[PDB]
Amino acid sequence: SRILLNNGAKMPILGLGTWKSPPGQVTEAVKVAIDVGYRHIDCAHVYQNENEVGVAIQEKLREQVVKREELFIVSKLWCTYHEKGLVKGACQKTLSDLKLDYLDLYLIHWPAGFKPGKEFFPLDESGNVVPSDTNILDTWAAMEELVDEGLVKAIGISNFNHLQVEMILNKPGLKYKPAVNQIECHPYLTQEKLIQYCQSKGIVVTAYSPLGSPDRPWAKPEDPSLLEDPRIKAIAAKHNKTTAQVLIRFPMQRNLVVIPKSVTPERIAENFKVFDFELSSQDMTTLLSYNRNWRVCALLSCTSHKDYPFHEEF
Ligand SMILES: NC(=O)c1ccc[n+]([C@@H]2O[C@H](COP(=O)([O-])OP(=O)(O)OC[C@H]3O[C@@H](n4cnc5c(N)ncnc54)[C@H](OP(=O)(O)O)[C@@H]3O)[C@@H](O)[C@H]2O)c1
Ligand SMILES: O=C(O)Cc1nn(Cc2nc3cc(C(F)(F)F)ccc3s2)c(=O)c2ccccc12
Repeated sequence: SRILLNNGAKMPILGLGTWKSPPGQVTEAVKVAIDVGYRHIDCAHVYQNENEVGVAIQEKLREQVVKREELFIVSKLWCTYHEKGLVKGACQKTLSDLKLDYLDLYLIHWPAGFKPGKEFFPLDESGNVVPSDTNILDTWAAMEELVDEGLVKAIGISNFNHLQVEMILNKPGLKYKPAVNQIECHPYLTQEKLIQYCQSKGIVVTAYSPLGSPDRPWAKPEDPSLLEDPRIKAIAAKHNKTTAQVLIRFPMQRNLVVIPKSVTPERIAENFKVFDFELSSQDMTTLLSYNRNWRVCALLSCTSHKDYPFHEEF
């Protein structure tokens, strides 16, 4: 149920996603998740609900349902806080909202820095994102400091391409290697080269949007839909499992961590019932065959940012 990281800690391979979970619904979602066995929650300041996740964790610690050490809480540094002088503050805001005294894992959410300010997506008058003059290595150095101060137990990255990961690995005077790279991954974006790269470097990969993020705010009717894919439905029926369970089990069998999101109590429970079956070799082969290099998360207004990750092949 857990994978070993480079800091010696164990990370649950199944966690609960919280992007697009509205504040109060998310408090109940986390309480239910904890009750049915989730021990990893994936959070972010930019999801605007960390206080409400915090409420849930606090209450279940209080109810004596779980201990803090049994939980694996992840959050992420948003793009507008990449300046070295803003990182600790950003982390401490997350810690305050989550009502925690440490995070198990803290990620650089995206490799690009954005102009500091109240707005999470600062745009100019023609709709281009406004970058900041920050770079990956300086931001990484600031993340390292959080480990040395005890605010976070591990640090890692998200939406980094292999060249961007290499920049960190090859930093002279590197203090901590990235523990995790959290990237989009599902049957329509199978990430074979980046996953190979990362695993060969002892970096654990977490798959986000494993169900294809049907609630993403920029979905178009014509877009491919994983949960509705009749080929995957047929694989699921064969196992007497739902399509969602097949989609969650798939990355587990590639030695990935996976973080499906739900605020629907029955689905929260359903998505955790994935340790009692196995996809076969043919199933695995078939699911990888559906790759189309189709991305849920890739914001158009950021495509000219110096650090845009997805111009590179991988
Ligand atoms: N690091 C990054 O840049 C990044 C980017 C995107 C996502 N992520 C993380 O990854 C998580 C997962 O990605 P995601 O939120 O994009 O989408 P996802 O987990 O692929 O899909 C969530 C959508 O699927 C629905 N759903 C969940 N379980 C279902 C089931 N059993 N049957 C049918 N529908 C189901 C949910 O509906 P209800 O909630 O209404 O039940 C919601 O609409 C996020 O929440 C976030 O924590 C990280
Ligand atoms: O962020 C999430 O967890 C999900 C996520 N994804 N996207 C697509 C993005 N594409 C990006 C590209 C860059 C870039 F690095 F390329 F500049 C930087 C930042 C982004 S946000 C969003 O637009 C978004 C908006 C609010 C909350 C979460 C998200």
